[PDB]
Amino acid sequence: GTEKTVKVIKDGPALGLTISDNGAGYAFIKKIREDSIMSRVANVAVGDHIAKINGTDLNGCRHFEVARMLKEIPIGSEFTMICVEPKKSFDEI
Repeated sequence: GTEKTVKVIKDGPALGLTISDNGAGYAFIKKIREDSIMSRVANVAVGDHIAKINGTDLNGCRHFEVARMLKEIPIGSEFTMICVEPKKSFDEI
């Protein structure tokens, strides 16, 4: 899948993400709340898998572990997140 670097300022206590996992692989973004920090990030989308946060490998991690890592980031801090897009249909025209 297409790998993307997301660099974000956590300016308040909530990023706007809903994340889940299916019991294996990576946690993924299930929802991005309208008018949120993450809705304003140009290159993150519903369906993306969260591969790393701040260089930490999150392969195999449950959504509660990934969520804890995002929640713990102090307000006012920048953070980086590596997201991987799933392979879905498209058209070239």
